[PDB]
Amino acid sequence: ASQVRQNYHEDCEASINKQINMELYASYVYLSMAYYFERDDVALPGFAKFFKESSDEEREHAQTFMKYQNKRGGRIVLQQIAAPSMREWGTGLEALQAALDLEKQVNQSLLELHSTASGNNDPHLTKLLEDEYLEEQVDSIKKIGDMITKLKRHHHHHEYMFDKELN
Amino acid sequence: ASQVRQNYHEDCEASINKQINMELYASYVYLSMAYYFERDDVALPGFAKFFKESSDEEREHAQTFMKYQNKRGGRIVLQQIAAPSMREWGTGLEALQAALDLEKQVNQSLLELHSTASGNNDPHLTKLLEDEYLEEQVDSIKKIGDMITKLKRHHHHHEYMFDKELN
Amino acid sequence: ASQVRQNYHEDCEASINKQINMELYASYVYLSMAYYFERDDVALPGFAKFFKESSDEEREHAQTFMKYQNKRGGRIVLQQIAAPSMREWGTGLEALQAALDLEKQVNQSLLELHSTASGNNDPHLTKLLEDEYLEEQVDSIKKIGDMITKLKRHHHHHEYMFDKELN
Amino acid sequence: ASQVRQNYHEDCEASINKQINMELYASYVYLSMAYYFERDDVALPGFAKFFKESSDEEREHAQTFMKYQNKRGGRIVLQQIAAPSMREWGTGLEALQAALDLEKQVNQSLLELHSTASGNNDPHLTKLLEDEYLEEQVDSIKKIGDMITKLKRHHHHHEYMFDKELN
Amino acid sequence: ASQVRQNYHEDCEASINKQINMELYASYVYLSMAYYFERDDVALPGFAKFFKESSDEEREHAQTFMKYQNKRGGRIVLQQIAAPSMREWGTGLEALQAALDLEKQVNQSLLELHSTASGNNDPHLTKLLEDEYLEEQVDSIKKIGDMITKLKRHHHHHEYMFDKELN
Amino acid sequence: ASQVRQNYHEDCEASINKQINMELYASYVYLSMAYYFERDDVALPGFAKFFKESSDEEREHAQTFMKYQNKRGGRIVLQQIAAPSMREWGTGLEALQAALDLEKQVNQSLLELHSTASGNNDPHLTKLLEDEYLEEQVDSIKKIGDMITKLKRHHHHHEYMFDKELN
Ligand SMILES: [Fe+3]
Ligand SMILES: [Fe+3]
Ligand SMILES: [Fe+3]
Ligand SMILES: [Fe+3]
Ligand SMILES: [Fe+3]
Ligand SMILES: [Fe+3]
Ligand code: NI
Ligand code: NI
Ligand code: NI
Ligand code: NI
Ligand code: NI
Repeated sequence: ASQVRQNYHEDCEASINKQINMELYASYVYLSMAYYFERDDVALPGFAKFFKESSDEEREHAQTFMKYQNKRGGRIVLQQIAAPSMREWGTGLEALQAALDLEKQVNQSLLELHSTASGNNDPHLTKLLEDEYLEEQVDSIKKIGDMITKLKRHHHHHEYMFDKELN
Repeated sequence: ASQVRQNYHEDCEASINKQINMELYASYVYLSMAYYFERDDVALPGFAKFFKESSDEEREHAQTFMKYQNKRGGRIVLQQIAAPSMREWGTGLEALQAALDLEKQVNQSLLELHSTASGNNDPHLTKLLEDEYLEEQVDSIKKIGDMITKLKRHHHHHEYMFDKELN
Repeated sequence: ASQVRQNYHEDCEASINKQINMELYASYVYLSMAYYFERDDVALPGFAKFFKESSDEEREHAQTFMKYQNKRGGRIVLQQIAAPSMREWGTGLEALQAALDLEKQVNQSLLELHSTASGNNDPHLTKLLEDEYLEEQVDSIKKIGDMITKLKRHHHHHEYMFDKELN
Repeated sequence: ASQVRQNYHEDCEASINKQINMELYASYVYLSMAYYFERDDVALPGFAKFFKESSDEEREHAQTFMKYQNKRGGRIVLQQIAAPSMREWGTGLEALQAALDLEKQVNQSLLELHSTASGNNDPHLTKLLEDEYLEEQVDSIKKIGDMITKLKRHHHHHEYMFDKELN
Repeated sequence: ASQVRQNYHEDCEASINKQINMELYASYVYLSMAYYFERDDVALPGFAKFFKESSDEEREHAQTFMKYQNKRGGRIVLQQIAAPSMREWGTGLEALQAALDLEKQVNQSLLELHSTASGNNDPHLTKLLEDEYLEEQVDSIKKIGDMITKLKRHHHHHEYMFDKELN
Repeated sequence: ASQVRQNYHEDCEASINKQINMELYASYVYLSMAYYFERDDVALPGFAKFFKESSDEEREHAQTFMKYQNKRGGRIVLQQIAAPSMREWGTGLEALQAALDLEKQVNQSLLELHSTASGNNDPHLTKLLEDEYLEEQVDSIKKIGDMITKLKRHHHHHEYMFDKELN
């Protein structure tokens, strides 16, 4: 097949492609939140900046996978990008909680993919998953947990303040 | 309705969401091309750079329409980003010609959107389109226009030289 | 008539004079709000500074219409500038809702002046309105919208904190 | 009344409000003059700049009195600003001659305001009038008088050259 | 036709070619004027510089339309440029008065070109005319009108001094 | 006649006017070639830039003859400037061969104008031609000669590579 392919189980190839789809999806969800917090009846510019940056991050995570698909000799197969789970994410706190669930869903995929790599004996791919994904994931789950706990005090005045620290 | 809405027809609100979806789809297609030209058996960096920047432009375009939705009081309704036409894009000349076609398609939409805004008497929305999309569209079409003319000379040696000046 | 006059219908020359008055009127309201929020039983330097900038901007928007009148061969007719009806504006939130209302009035007049310009096939005047008035108006309307949503969060303690991040 | 008021007779307070209104009227006259001298059938940029500056001067003198009213514990009451006498100011020499009489008019009211101030033994407010208003007024009257004798000389050629160093 | 053409009615295309030819004719007239004012029996370097600049201005306006014709997919067809009316332009005031009528002439054709553009629903080409041609034209007509009234005053001494600050 | 005129035969004054036309004609050909090589079905920015510089240079060579006419006491007579016969110039190689032919025409006229100058014992005019025209002409002719020999090497692929080293 490919002149570069060496020790790349087609099960791993297919899991990178499905994982490329998910980072684009999470990129799309954070892009909804980012601009939801810029509506004139929401106006939380800190939550908007926080989710814009995550939307760009997740789109970079998908591109690192695409670069990797080629490095190892696989063929990128892009599926559809599902519409985000909501249109209106509610308060900042509700927004963060969907992100916390969404971050952990990506973690359970990334940990399943690492299990696929470890089983087909791919150390290059376990190296990629640990150094460029599993670390960032556990870090961004922790950052949000801190945020969620800080934002739980009901109050709208308390949220406008915590917003000022995200800017 | 929202506090800020004035002279903003609901037909226009709905076209701007249609347009956000086309812009994001166009960004998806140029991301497909971009990394298709980074495959080991394609190996054209100059082309891959061009479609990477095109895919950022289109993503930048769709965000300016989302800022616009919120600017006017409209409400972003995000839909599914369909998967690209193809997964393999051919020679650079075939991808260029595919880019020219998608650029002229998006231009039809932007000109259709303009007539919808003239019809409803939204001069703020026609000024958005004239100053930020129709100029970028016509310019981009002519740039792709020239590139197809320089790249039609057969040879793959001509493609590799031309590639080295996109780079 | 005028050596420079060309394609300038008299119903546009008169809408520009009425508009120069209206801009001078809005300038006068923001001036009254500006020093109202500097009284010692009010003491809101962020609101005061905001409405001070807005008086200045609404004055310069009047002087741009006067430069334009002279530029086309028109003849400026200045009339009396009304005092605001109610100079006791209340809280910063009640003053902003009056700002939003007034900012939407001026937009309405500026849009009519444009429909007057388009019906007389004056592409110079429709361009003056699109660039220098309709854009600032929708922006100002959206920025005030955000402020009101933020400010209604009730408490004077919220207004004080909101005021400090307006300075 | 107020918690800052001390030795601020209400006849003083009333005749600051009156003076605010006069200063804004003068700002209006000079602004009328300023843009008159930019008519294409007048075309003296020196006088235009001169009166455009006096318009700013006088609007600032109004705000200094508005600041003073709050600083003392009186309440600002703004009034309708009258439209200027003319909206066609004639030659440059006539316009100066009008301005001289308006600056002599504003001087008379500032001396009356001072008389009211002393009779009521308000040394704070006579210092304000002497340092901020009465002294601008005499050099302003002397500057305008110097210009009038410089310009007396008939000729449009001599007004064109005077206008060159006013610029 | 072309591979870039989209929404470019051929009546627009024809009346850009016509306009190219008009702009080059104006470049020629002002160039005639420019070097006339350097005859040793005329000797006004201010007017020479002024029209020598307008000659450059207008030649650039031609090339912007030639660029526009290629950008849109029409074909440039150049025509013989007519010789100027005079080759002896008289006094400075007469030359301005000729220029005013030529700039008013070029304005009439640009508005017609705009009318053709809108009737055909080409928003790309009306934006071009408004941002690049119609607005240069009004200040140009206003600049030339200001000069004419400044120069009306008989005297060769007064033309010699006007000429000094045109330089 | 003229206060400055001295040793300027009328048959030289007329050859200079005919030459000012011819230079304006050559300027017009290079302008047409310049934007011809910018059409999207041609796409040669090196040739376009070359012939753009050559239009500009042939225009300034016209303005130097006009300065000279005035310098000697002559009287500029401007006539119509012909359009090129064929604006579809073909390949860059066919356009250059037409450039060489035209550049040799102007040399021929410039040499005749010199023989006219020498026969009338006008050492000023023969010096103007030797320094400012005959030198640039032989240089331009030789530079184009080199280009043609290089360009005829047939292939469009050679022309594209040649064009890039002309930019
Ligand atoms: Fe991720
Ligand atoms: Fe786009
Ligand atoms: Fe305004
Ligand atoms: Fe004053
Ligand atoms: Fe022009
Ligand atoms: Fe030449
Ligand atoms: Ni608090
Ligand atoms: Ni509480
Ligand atoms: Ni005299
Ligand atoms: Ni004199
Ligand atoms: Ni070969």
